[PDB]
Amino acid sequence: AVIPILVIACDRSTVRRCLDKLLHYRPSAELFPIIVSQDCGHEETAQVIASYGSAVTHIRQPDLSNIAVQPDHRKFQGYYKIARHYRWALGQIFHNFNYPAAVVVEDDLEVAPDFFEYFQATYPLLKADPSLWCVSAWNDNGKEQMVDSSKPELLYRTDFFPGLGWLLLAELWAELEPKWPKAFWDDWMRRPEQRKGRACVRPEISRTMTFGRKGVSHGQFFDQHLKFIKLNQQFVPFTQLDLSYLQQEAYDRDFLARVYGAPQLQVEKVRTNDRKELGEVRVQYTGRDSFKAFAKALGVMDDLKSGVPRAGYRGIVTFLFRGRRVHLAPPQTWDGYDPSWT
Ligand SMILES: CC(=O)N[C@@H]1[C@@H](O)[C@H](O)[C@@H](CO)O[C@@H]1CP(=O)(O)OP(=O)(O)OC[C@H]1O[C@@H](n2ccc(=O)[nH]c2=O)[C@H](O)[C@@H]1O
Ligand SMILES: [Mn+2]
Repeated sequence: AVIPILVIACDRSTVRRCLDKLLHYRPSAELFPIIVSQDCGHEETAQVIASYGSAVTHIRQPDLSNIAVQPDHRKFQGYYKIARHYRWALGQIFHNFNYPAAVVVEDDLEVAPDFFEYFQATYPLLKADPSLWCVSAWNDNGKEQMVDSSKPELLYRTDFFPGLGWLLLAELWAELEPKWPKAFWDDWMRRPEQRKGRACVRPEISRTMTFGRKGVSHGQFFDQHLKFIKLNQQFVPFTQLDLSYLQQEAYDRDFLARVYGAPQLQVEKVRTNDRKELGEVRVQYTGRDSFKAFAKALGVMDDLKSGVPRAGYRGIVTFLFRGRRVHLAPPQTWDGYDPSWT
């Protein structure tokens, strides 16, 4: 199966950093053709992409007109342009080139040495399990002190769509295109009407890292969070590993049994590093306020999209804190997300 890498670009010449790493690590030009879709028309960026010659296929979004935004969105024209470009580019991949799947990579992402190996290994899982709707290279809680460097091979399921280096099947584009939004496509994906209870595979250590401090947005989120996401540098031969543990049946039984079988500790004890003999614990939250309070106390992301926490799975956020494995989890009676948890 051929899995193209669709690179989304606009007006940053640093797309060079992105393409250099993709081309350096690519194991096969035939199995992983690179298609660079460029919006905007920025001449210098176009010349940079063109300089790679036949190593990539350069396509150009055709409609460079301004978009009529709704009354609440005067400040957000750029987000409307991002959504328009995604719809056109994905249409080229799935309707024109007619590929079976694709890995979407924004121009300000640097990939890890095992980026291709990771997607090659997980594609069959995505094809076989309809409860999965994507595979992502991104760990939303992937800061250095929050991940286990001794387990670069460990993967998880997450209900929180991460994007930022992600694989989708042509089958999913068939479902999304007819209702593609005018703006904020990532948060639109995160809504239950789109997600329909499906999960993505995500890693313990991220296979992408963004360097786009300057972009469409204000550098706030980048400066406070994104810049700290660690890029994996230890090559893991995922295609040689047994990933059967990620199938829904196995995961929902074993991973959940692991989380709820682990000893419970009060957040304060985890914070101060008490009871260190307990290498894996559960910190229970019971409502929106306690979730946010406990997430912040332990240094993890505390925002929610449609009621789902960053990297959460059945409400559980899993990470490392001062060397200890911690599962910030709801009571075992959990039965669905509440979008009102904002
Ligand atoms: C870290 C993070 O979560 N970033 C997400 C991004 O993944 C997502 O797609 C976007 C959806 O609203 O929200 C932010 C944007 P954010 O990450 O803040 O901003 P940017 O990198 O500038 O833009 C995202 C992508 O859109 C492209 N672009 C930009 C301007 C334009 O007119 N046309 C165009 O196609 C860029 O080349 C880039 O590939
Ligand atoms: Mn960006």
